[PDB]
Amino acid sequence: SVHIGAEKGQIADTVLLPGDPLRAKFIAETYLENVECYNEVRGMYGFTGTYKGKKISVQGTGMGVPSISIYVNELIQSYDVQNLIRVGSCGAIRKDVKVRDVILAMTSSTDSQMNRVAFGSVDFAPCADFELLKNAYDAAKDKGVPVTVGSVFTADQFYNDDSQIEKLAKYGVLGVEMETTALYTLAAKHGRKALSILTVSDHVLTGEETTAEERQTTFHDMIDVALHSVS
Amino acid sequence: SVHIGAEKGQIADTVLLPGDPLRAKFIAETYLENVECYNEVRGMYGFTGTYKGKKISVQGTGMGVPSISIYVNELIQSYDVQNLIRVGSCGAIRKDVKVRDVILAMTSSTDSQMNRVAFGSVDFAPCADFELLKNAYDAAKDKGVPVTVGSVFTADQFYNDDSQIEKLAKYGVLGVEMETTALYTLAAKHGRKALSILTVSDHVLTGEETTAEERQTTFHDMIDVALHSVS
Amino acid sequence: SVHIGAEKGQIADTVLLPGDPLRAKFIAETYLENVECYNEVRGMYGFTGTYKGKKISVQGTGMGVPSISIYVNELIQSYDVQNLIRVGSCGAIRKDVKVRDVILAMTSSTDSQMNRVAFGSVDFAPCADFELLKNAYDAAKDKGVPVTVGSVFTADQFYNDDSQIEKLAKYGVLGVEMETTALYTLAAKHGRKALSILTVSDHVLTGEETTAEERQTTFHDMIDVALHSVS
Amino acid sequence: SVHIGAEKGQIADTVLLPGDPLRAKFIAETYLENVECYNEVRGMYGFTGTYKGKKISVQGTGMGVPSISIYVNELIQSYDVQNLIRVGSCGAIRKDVKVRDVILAMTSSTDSQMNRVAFGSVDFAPCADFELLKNAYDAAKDKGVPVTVGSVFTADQFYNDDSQIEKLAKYGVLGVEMETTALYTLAAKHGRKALSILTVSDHVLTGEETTAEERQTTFHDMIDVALHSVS
Amino acid sequence: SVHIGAEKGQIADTVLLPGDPLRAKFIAETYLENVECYNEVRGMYGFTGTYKGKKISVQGTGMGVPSISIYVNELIQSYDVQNLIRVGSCGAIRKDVKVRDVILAMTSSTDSQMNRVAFGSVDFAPCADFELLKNAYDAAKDKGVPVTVGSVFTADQFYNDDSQIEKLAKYGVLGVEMETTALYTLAAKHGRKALSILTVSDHVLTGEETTAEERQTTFHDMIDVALHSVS
Amino acid sequence: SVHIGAEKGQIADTVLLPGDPLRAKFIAETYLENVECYNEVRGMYGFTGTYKGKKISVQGTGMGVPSISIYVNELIQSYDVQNLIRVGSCGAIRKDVKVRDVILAMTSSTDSQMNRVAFGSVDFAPCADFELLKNAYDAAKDKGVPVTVGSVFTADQFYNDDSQIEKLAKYGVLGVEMETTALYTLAAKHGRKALSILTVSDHVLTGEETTAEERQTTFHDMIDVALHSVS
Ligand code: HPA
Ligand code: HPA
Ligand code: HPA
Ligand code: HPA
Ligand code: HPA
Ligand code: HPA
Ligand SMILES: [Cl-]
Ligand SMILES: [Cl-]
Ligand SMILES: [Cl-]
Ligand SMILES: [Cl-]
Ligand SMILES: [Cl-]
Ligand SMILES: [Cl-]
Ligand SMILES: [Cl-]
Ligand SMILES: [Cl-]
Ligand SMILES: [Cl-]
Ligand SMILES: [Cl-]
Ligand SMILES: [Cl-]
Ligand SMILES: [Cl-]
Ligand SMILES: [Cl-]
Ligand SMILES: [Cl-]
Ligand SMILES: [Cl-]
Ligand SMILES: [Cl-]
Ligand SMILES: [Cl-]
Ligand SMILES: [Cl-]
Repeated sequence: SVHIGAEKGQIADTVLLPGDPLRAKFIAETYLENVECYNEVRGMYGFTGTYKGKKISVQGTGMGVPSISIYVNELIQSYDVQNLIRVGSCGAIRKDVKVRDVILAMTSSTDSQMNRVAFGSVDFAPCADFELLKNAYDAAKDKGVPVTVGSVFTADQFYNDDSQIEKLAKYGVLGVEMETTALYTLAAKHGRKALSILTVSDHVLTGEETTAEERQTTFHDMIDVALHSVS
Repeated sequence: SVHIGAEKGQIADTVLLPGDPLRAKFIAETYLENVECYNEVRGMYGFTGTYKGKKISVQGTGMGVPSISIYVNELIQSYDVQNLIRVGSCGAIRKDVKVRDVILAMTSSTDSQMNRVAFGSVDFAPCADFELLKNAYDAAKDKGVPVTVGSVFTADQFYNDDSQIEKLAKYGVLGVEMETTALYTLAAKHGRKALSILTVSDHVLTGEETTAEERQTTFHDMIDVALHSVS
Repeated sequence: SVHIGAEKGQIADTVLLPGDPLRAKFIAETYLENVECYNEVRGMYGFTGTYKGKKISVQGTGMGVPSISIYVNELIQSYDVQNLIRVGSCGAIRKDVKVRDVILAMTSSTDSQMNRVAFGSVDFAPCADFELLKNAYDAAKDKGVPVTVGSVFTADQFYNDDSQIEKLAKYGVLGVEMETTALYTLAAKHGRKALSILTVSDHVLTGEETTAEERQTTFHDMIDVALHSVS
Repeated sequence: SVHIGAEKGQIADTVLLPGDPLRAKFIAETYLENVECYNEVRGMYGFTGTYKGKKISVQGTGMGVPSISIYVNELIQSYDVQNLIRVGSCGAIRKDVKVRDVILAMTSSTDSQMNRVAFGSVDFAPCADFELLKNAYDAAKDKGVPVTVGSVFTADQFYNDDSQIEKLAKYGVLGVEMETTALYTLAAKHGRKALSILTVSDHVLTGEETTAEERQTTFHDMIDVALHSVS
Repeated sequence: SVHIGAEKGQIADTVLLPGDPLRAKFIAETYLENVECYNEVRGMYGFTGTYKGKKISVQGTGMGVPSISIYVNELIQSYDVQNLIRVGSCGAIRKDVKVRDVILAMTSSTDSQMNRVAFGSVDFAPCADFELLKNAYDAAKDKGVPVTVGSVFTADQFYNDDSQIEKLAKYGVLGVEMETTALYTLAAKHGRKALSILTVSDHVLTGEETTAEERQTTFHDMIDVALHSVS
Repeated sequence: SVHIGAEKGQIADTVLLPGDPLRAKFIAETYLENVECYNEVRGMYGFTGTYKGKKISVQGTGMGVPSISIYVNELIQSYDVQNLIRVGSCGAIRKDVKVRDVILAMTSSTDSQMNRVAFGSVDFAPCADFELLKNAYDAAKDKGVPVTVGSVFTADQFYNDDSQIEKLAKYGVLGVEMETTALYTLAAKHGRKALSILTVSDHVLTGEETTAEERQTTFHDMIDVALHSVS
């Protein structure tokens, strides 16, 4: 593919998708055995290794619909990837969304025009693969990892003067990130399975930051859920 | 409320929501003990009775976003209803959606303008209550009822010259109905729990009709899931 | 048709269209001779009888664009109906619209997406059949029934947090209902004649309700205009 | 006003509004007594004279929503004009619209964004003043002038590569012009009375032109209706 | 063409485009030798003469996207015009835009729907011909004419209750007029060269008017730039 | 700032903005003296060094409106950056755009919803800083670097099933990239100066690729123009 420098078979059937390529490196080195880096193009690293003797890949996506759309499209179309699991963070937009909660996104709202480009007057509601979601849910429940299932907002503007997150929160939306709508829409359009698993990095509306310790803990829980759901 | 002639306490915390008021009558009389009809306004019947000694109501909604929106808003705001379960049918738009499958909607797409009216440039993705969905899922799995979890399309025009169901099917959408987006959006906006459970009445694209026997069978499975999930 | 259980010839060339199927029953029994009920599907009753020896039908439509669209499409396409006259009520949105006024809608505005679905960037302005409107107008004038001719708003949300009726009233719009845009657009698309005749059930902005006596009186005037215009 | 060089009282309560300022001159000189030109700014002539001893003004508007909007706004706001009657032509878009027919517009569709600018998700349907329309209708009928009442399309692009007039014609729309939506919307927003009366200059879809004789004849009928309706 | 009464070769390769046809007359008579009026249709005058022995035409456009679109389309398609230079005025919307500044528009924003009609979900950004712009820029700089290069707003409503000029000014937009988007889009679509050169007639937000002397001076500078850039 | 790990004064007044952080490293090391890396967050490298004794920074932006928007907003708001020069590539969409041409973007079209989010019914046309553009233009002309000035398309979807680049090319648009609209809109909103300078990496419509040698050559020309314009 244009943006990924891998050879055939170098990428696994299951790919984890952090936004930050340095977090892709961290995940692969920390969690997987026998790791190879299959991509260095643009420094958007991708790695493959094994978890309990099963091949797992980890590919950074960058930030925003347009950047993840590139990687997801190439993974699916050039590398025949079957399962695509974003592992990332979001800003919580409700008080009931706790800093320790691991979020499994059933769907996502968005201000990206990517679906109105395709559908015009239709509001397309992207949808997580239920089999992936349920496995992740079971995995959290089994260990007692606090988990919340609901929807998120996929934003184009991290700094948005016209943000509607107040209203989104009142409609039940849990948090704001910049990737999910693209991942869920593209995977579904190609008959692949996708899921986004998210930690909470702060509460956007109260400005209240999560501590470095809290983040390390939730990150490990997210990765454990991602992996465990998958073996 | 304006459209429902009930007194306080006459409607249960849990309401099943068929589109057809005559199917509301059928459900209440067939499945519940000690049934009272609490509403006859516009002939949109609503009933309350018990299932295993727990109060359950059944309220017809009519067809279309605008009609269900009336009933859902009044149930929530005037009767403090907590759990709202549409039990209805849809036209399947994919071959892999089988006539015996009971559909649990995680979300719904729509050509209704109801959310663009509220959100403008935002695509709002409605979201089922996961607790209700998982209970329904468990209930089906427990008995071996075939069940499929994914998304549906909420249509304004049953006869639509500009239908995009071809494209919707390619994006993974399972079927087309006329209520879900409204139910999920309104329940969520008011902090209530909603779920839509759907049988398949035909395949819209092949014109192939489900038999009367097939429909009777799936209808009973839907109601059993609706109830069982709830006790 | 899918939603109407009639046989050919059972429905007249001229059909009155109340929203409430129980009001369809009331109209047919009260005004017409030799009445037969040709439809009981979903309890959305339809009747045919005679008025001065001329066949007239009366078909409930339900509430909302999507519900009337079903009945209108089936009446036109399966039953070759020629004249379609909604007889209903609306909430007045101006002080100069009096509680006794019978409204004849020349056109209707809407927040339904049904026409943007068909036309995209075009604002489609639906249009009453002038021959039907003028006959109704003449009929009112002949008896001294107060009558106002202008436009209405066809709303998707009876309970609308984002209502623009304040601004609509300033642009001259008389009142808000939930059917007209669909009736006028569908009839015109198929070369049939349509008209909506409306009473005033309240003033939405002042909350001021019309009395039961006032409503009985205006209802009879509406029906008299509907009929008289037609014989 | 900014664009009209008249003094107070120089413009009548009733103004005829041709698009072409040279046709304004023709109308005033040909039909009215004791004519004064009250405006020469931009050569968009405006005249006042009498018809049967009643003051009538005639003001050119130019072509397009934006140009008529200027003149209509200034006439209403600076000159307290009460009745505004466009007298113009249109391209017929249906075969049943005959070259001799004088069109009275009940409403107009448009691809101008002027109402979406004000109303967003609402389709605003402009509405002729029924009193003006009925007088014009009566006036034609009295003399046997062929007259058709229905809707027109207000176009921004005389040369439109993306024209939807085919579809508009199927929905019953009679013809295409470039002014009506603005006139009807602005007059209504300010509590004034407006009407558009139109001749047919050609059939857009067949390219078939009306003869110079046909045009002279229809023009005189239009003006006669405009005037007669008004005295 | 339909709206221009000229014969072939009567219009030059280069046409100046004032909005006001009386200003077209003024420009031609004041600046050019051996002038002929080639168009009197609708009193939208067009003239051709010579400037330093080179043929130059001057064509009024009227006000608004729809009116200039007519003239520009006919000039290009029927008269094979190569260079199209609007010479007009605008209302400044920023304090830093001085009354003596001559504006060269690189692009224009708009509330016209003309490009959404063609492109739907795409924001089309029109673009001046850089060769024309640079020549005009050089011409001003050579003589010391104060000149500002940036963008303008093409408005449909001179009187706009929903104006966003406050926000437009904060994004750097210099002023508001009613023609540029159309000129730049149409010229580009047909492979011709266009440029808009504008004087400042007032500051819209402070209501502060430019004096008649200031306007005479800037007008002459605009015309000098238009001409000089061209010889 | 959240995404950039620099201290105050570490970033220059002038920042070059390649999409690829590895190209930021290449540029800084190859062209500048006394280079320090001020940012390693997410591996989106930023460097500062000197060019002819003047401080210049080079900051990778990532791909897509949302990713560059992050970096541009933080550069402006936290580091008081004055001049922002994207140096990147695009896919040419016209035959007349040659592989050796260096493109200076006056404006950009887009399918991003970022401006409709802010402006609704307004098409916002972003605008390059003319002073930056003219300096870059002069710099190319001085050395004989082939240079083309016009507009580009800022795309959200590198792989777009609904691409309108065919039509965009006919309207004169030169090429497609994924950043410019954001850079130009954000810089302008904050009173900073921006310009995008682009090489051609291929012709999207013919699939014809530029050679590695051609790309090395054009890249050096782009950087030379970027720098020279600036000293
Ligand atoms: O406000 C934000 N916008 C987008 N993504 C985010 N992730 C955390 N906060 C945000
Ligand atoms: O085509 C349809 N449209 C809406 N609802 C439906 N339910 C079954 N078929 C349909
Ligand atoms: O507010 C309303 N909305 C829609 N229809 C109505 N009919 C009376 N009031 C209303
Ligand atoms: O095609 C046209 N467009 C707009 N107005 C018209 N008037 C006659 N023909 C037309
Ligand atoms: O406010 C205005 N709108 C449009 N054009 C203008 N030219 C000067 N002022 C204006
Ligand atoms: O097709 C493309 N899309 C976006 N950016 C690009 N840069 C080169 N080609 C492309
Ligand atoms: Cl494996
Ligand atoms: Cl992330
Ligand atoms: Cl946001
Ligand atoms: Cl109970
Ligand atoms: Cl149903
Ligand atoms: Cl549909
Ligand atoms: Cl009969
Ligand atoms: Cl009704
Ligand atoms: Cl409303
Ligand atoms: Cl008088
Ligand atoms: Cl006209
Ligand atoms: Cl058109
Ligand atoms: Cl010459
Ligand atoms: Cl002008
Ligand atoms: Cl404006
Ligand atoms: Cl320095
Ligand atoms: Cl790049
Ligand atoms: Cl594209």
